[PDB]
Amino acid sequence: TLNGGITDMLTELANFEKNVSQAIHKYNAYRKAASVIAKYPHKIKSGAEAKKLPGVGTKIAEKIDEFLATGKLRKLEKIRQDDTSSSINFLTRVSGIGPSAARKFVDEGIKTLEDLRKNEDKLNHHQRIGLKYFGDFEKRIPREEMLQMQDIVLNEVKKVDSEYIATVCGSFRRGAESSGDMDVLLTHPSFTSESTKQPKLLHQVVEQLQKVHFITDTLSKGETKFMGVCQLPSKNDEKEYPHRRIDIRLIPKDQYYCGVLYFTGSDIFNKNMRAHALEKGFTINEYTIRPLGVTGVAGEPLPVDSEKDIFDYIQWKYREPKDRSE
DNA sequence: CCGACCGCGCATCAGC
DNA sequence: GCTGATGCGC
DNA sequence: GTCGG
Ligand SMILES: Nc1nc2c(ncn2[C@H]2C[C@H](O)[C@@H](COP(=O)(O)OP(=O)(O)[C@H](F)P(=O)(O)O)O2)c(=O)[nH]1
Ligand SMILES: [Cl-]
Ligand SMILES: [Cl-]
Ligand SMILES: [Cl-]
Ligand SMILES: [Cl-]
Ligand SMILES: [Cl-]
Ligand SMILES: [Mg+2]
Ligand code: NA
Ligand code: NA
Ligand code: NA
Repeated sequence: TLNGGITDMLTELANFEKNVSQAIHKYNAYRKAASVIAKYPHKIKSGAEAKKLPGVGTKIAEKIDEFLATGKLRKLEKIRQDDTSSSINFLTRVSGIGPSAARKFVDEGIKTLEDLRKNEDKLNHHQRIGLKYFGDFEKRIPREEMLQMQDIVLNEVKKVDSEYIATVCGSFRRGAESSGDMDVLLTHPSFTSESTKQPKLLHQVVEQLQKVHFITDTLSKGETKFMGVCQLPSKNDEKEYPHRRIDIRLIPKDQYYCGVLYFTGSDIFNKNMRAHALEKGFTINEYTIRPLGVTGVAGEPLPVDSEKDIFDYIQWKYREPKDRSE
């Protein structure tokens, strides 16, 4: 937070471009800038100093001067004053409601928490659950609770089949003292890039977790990706914990490393690394790293036996999880 | 300039 | 039913 | 909104 004022401003701007303007590239532009600046080990003294960093162009440079000078940005002040932008921004905070749905709702006169509640009829399943736990999903999860959640998940998975391997990724794997949710990578020997010898692999796990009342709701669920809600069990007479978002990703056992690299993130770190890969002539997804041919087409998967091998391919020194928080 | 900006699973819809 | 595009999210 | 060729 050495330059918290600036990164917050930029993040607010990114959110604006994304939710209201629906200008995803501008959104990422602001995010990257915010990211490179949050990483800057100095208290920025001017937009010019900031422009030296890659990702900070002329536009952001001027805004940083305005911010440093007056402690604010007129562009944002006006944005906050605009009722439609504010309503749209607010609705996009409900899981399941994106820029389009948000603007649509606002067009229908549905602009507040109260409006959503008296209009469940107009929401799809995901949006419905997102509204239900609106407040809870806003809360952070202390690492202490992430540790309790981890323990339940690994043990419950073990009970279903001893060969399952569940790895908690996301900010948790990066050493964060608090996480926005829980991310679980799952593998089983019977499921490889080569074949699927057992059906319902992800289902059995989800099922077991619902059985012990850890998983409470489902936002979306497929053969390899579960997106839902969970809650730690509370003791007698004590207030129950907030409900939490949980994502479970089943990846081919032989593609673990690409999978854990992907799920560990951060999201921006992934974007930068994938972008660098391309420049180096490779393409990286959660399953493999493949070279790009002369035609610019993905070739066959390259051999990977550790997260480091992926880093070596694109000529990047290895970065531990804790240093990938961009 | 000007195009590139990561890559993909699930839910939903239109069009057949 | 299917396929493909879109929205949304990670 | 920013960057590289
Ligand atoms: N390539 C790519 N990868 C993405 C993207 N979004 C999320 N990811 C990856 C990396 C996250 O760590 C991981 C989990 O997604 P996440 O949204 O839970 O992020 P996270 O790192 O856990 C956050 F810090 P928190 O949840 O604690 O607030 O999913 C994306 O847009 N592109
Ligand atoms: Cl854009
Ligand atoms: Cl401001
Ligand atoms: Cl791998
Ligand atoms: Cl692949
Ligand atoms: Cl680490
Ligand atoms: Mg997470
Ligand atoms: Na710059
Ligand atoms: Na949302
Ligand atoms: Na998540």
